[PDB]
Parts: sequence; structure tokens; C-alpha cells
Amino acid sequence: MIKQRTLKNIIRATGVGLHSGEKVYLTLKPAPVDTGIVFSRTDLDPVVEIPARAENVGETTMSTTLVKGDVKVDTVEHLLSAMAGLGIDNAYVELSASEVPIMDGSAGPFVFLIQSAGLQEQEAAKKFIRIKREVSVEEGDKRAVFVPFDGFKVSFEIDFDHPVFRGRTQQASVDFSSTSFVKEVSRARTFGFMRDIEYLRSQNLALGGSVENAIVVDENRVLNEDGLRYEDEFVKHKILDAIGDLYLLGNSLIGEFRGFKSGHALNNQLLRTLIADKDAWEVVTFED
Ligand SMILES: N[C@H](CC(=O)O)C(=O)Nc1cccc(OC(F)(F)F)c1
Ligand SMILES: [Zn+2]
Repeated sequence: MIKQRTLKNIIRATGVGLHSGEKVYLTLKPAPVDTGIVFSRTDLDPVVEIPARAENVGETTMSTTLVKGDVKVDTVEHLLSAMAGLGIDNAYVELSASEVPIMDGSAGPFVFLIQSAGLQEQEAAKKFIRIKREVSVEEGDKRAVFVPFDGFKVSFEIDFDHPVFRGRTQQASVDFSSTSFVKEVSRARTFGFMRDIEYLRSQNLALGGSVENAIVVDENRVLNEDGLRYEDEFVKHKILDAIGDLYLLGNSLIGEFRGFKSGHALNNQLLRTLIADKDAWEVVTFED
């Protein structure tokens, strides 16, 4: 049988909060079969646990935030995406503050950490969620769809009205049977804009954003293009966010995702919509 995975080892990393702008302490730990990815706030007494589930998703304004009463964790999408990309079913994620360290603003640091800690196979079948029929959500001009597909494919399109895109719709599509998540999706950074950042810093927000975690754009052009790692990088980060959002299902996905100018709100809306639709999906394990 294809088996569940966790971490061979504990691993500790340090970085800065995307809004606080100050050091935050992160530990990845092995976890038992059928745990899922569980976040815990070790800076509080008692320690508070937030399972990474569709139901526990909060505000979704700029990042995917999980919530439990007054306890929250901001910016979970990049690390969940790394978890989803390397097939990590079970892990504990300890945090000394309210957010995941931003690191370089992509999944690459998390992918690296998970790999260094080692992948540990567990004596239980990997549970996959197969899309049986089409599910879609819409909010104005924004749309997100699930489609039956035998494999894992993700597509994203966005007409972003900024000169750096030369009037062109931005589109990217990744079938993960024939393309590598780590090599071609995991290192993607988003586009920061001096107008958005300029305001946010001056409104006491995103004190962590810089050229270290985003591609800074000035309402005309990318400011130093030395930052780029990919062609069509901005849609690719949309694909990266989408895989982190989709993993709040708690299981790997057999099927197809299509994003039309979507993000955190609509991705979670699509997830809750699918879960509600019992004839839309099923759970399956495989032989190897
Ligand atoms: N997942 C979101 C992307 C989204 O919701 O489109 C994201 O990565 N945001 C993000 C990442 C790094 C820095 C940042 O602040 C900045 F503003 F300073 F750049 C924002
Ligand atoms: Zn992101």
C-alpha cells in the first residue's frame, strides 16, 4: 500500500513575522497517523492547538489565517504547500508567535526544512480525496472550480490591470504527473507593489515585507529583476498558494483545480462547498 508520511526528526527554524516584522520560532515535529497538520502556539499557557482544516479558517484578507476562539495563526499557505508538495500527511508545527515565519516569501525554505528532517513512512494507508464530479464557486468576476481528473493538475488565470503585465491575462497550468512541485512551483514569490506596501507599512502592517520575501513592483515595473526565479512567476505563486489552501482538506487531491482571479477566500469557499457535496468526492487508498 502507498503509506502515510511524517518527519523522521524534529527541526527548528527562525525568521520574521510578515506583519510584526520581528523574530518568530518554528518547530516541525513527527506526528501519529491520521493526525493531519496541527499548529500549536507554544508561546501561550496552556498551549493551544489549531488543526489545519477548512472549518478553522478565519479572515483570509491577505493570507490564510486559522482561528480557535481568540487564538489564530496568520500566513499558513506556504508551509502547508511545502507539506502538500512532499506528501506530508502528519506533522506538529510549534510556533512562538501568531504567524508562520515569512522566510523568503515562498515554500522553498519549508521544502528544504522538511527534506533535511527526513521523510518517515508510517504503517497506515495514504488517504486520497478523488473528485467524482465538478464543483464551482463564484464571487463577482472571481471563480474557483474542481474537475474530475486522474492525477493532480492546477491551473490559474488572472487579468491584473498593472503595466508590468503589458495588458495580458496571466495564465499557468501544472500537471504534477509530468512536472515537479519543488523545482518549478515551490520557490515562486508574489509581486509586492510600492503603493500597497507603502500604505501598509504606514498603516502599521506588513512590517516583514522586503526585497527578501517578495518581488517589489513600483506601479510601472519590477524594481530589480534580479529577484525573479521564474517566467510567469506571479501566477506560479498563485498556484503555490492554491496548493496550501487545498491541503486544509487534510488529504492529497486526485482531480483538477482551476483558479480565475481567485485567492484565499474563494479557495476555502470551494473547499467547504466540496465537503458539503457528499456525492462529489470519495476517499481512496492504493496498492504500490
Ligand atoms: N500568499 C500571499 C499572496 C496573495 O494572497 O496573493 C503572500 O504570499 N503574500 C505576501 C508574501 C510576502 C510578502 C508580502 O508582503 C509584501 F506586501 F510586503 F510584499 C505578502
Ligand atoms: Zn503566498
